[PDB]
Amino acid sequence: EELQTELYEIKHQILQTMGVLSLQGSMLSVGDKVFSTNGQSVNFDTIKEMCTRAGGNIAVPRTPEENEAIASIAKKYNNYVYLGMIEDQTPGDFHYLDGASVSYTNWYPGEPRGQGKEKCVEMYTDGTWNDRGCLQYRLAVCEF
Amino acid sequence: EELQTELYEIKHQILQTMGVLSLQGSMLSVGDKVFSTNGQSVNFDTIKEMCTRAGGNIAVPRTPEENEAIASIAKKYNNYVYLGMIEDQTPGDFHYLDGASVSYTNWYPGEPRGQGKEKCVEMYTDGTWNDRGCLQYRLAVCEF
Amino acid sequence: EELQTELYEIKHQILQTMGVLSLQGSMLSVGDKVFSTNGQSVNFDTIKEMCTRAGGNIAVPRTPEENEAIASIAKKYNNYVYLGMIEDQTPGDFHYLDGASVSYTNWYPGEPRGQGKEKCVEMYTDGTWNDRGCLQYRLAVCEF
Ligand SMILES: [Ca+2]
Ligand SMILES: [Ca+2]
Ligand SMILES: [Ca+2]
Repeated sequence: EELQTELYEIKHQILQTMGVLSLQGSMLSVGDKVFSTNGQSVNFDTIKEMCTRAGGNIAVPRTPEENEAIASIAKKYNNYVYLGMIEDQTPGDFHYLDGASVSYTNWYPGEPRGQGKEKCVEMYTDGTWNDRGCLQYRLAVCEF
Repeated sequence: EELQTELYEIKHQILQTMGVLSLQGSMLSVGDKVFSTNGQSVNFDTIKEMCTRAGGNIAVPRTPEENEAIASIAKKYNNYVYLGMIEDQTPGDFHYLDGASVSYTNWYPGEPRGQGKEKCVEMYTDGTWNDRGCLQYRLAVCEF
Repeated sequence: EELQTELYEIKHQILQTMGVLSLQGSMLSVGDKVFSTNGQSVNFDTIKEMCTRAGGNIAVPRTPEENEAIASIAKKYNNYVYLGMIEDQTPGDFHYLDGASVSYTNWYPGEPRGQGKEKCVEMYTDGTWNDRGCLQYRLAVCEF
């Protein structure tokens, strides 16, 4: 009886706080995922660290819509973004950080291809991907 | 049994996040309404768009307290604010965006009055209102 | 049946908003406490006011971990922080704002000591404390 009311007020309040964050441009909601960046441009590992420290994970799009969302953040900060995936042993193949193998992909024509073992994946401001070193300075985007 | 505890922790956490946003000056709470602006000064339609895109609606005070809250944001950013209301067909009469007719009002002495059909409503930094064109650049304030 | 799902989505959402705030560096979570500052440097009373106005209270560490958390904020803004405690009648003794007597302490060697009745407590960027006047300009840190 009380529950119903409380759940309502709680939901309203969460929507309000998320509404404020969205309006401030501090986050992007896409389905159940929330993307956000603190505007910093660091290398891969550094990014992984920050995201996990905030309670999240380095972003990785698993659908065209998620991909576009990250691309808009890349565009907004005019910088490339490191994605949550790395090249397996057998070149040309990449996997999600946990271990699963990349499902959705948006490689720029001709990619993946490059000199290097265990390469990272950066996203161009147009959304397409490119594989390369993990020591560049990329916009740190996280997903929660 | 578990519920009671969880609801408590959830409420605490929401209060914390709202407390942080309030302290940062990112929002103002007045009753069940939360007001917020991203500091941008755009015309009416533009404002409507932004607010709805964030999951909210262009602000509209329905009580002296709500009115003052928006006025403080107008004062803080030293800019006038477009309110969520527009002039009906029969001049001098305004309605809430949905359709209902404006209830609470705080017109500046002598207002409303002006050359124009379907005019917008701006709030002066002192809180009083004035009706005029919808193409000026006003502080975008939303309510959630 | 529905509850279980809703509680889950609600928890997820709260974690997301807190994750965004953490990533933006707007807050620090330590156990059930959340610390945050709006970067302002004001005197004691002023600080008390701001925190309560935001729905919180001037920060006070009650454990080494809380202490370090506030110290990191002090370090980040390169400014000393006023803590939530004041000297009792009998010099050398301090109490929490409510009234309870200070439990955890991290005085800088030789402290507390100084000319003054009812003194405040500032935290050095290294985390140790020092008692002195309440009219200095210190970083306003709140806990929620
Ligand atoms: Ca490549
Ligand atoms: Ca007028
Ligand atoms: Ca002293």
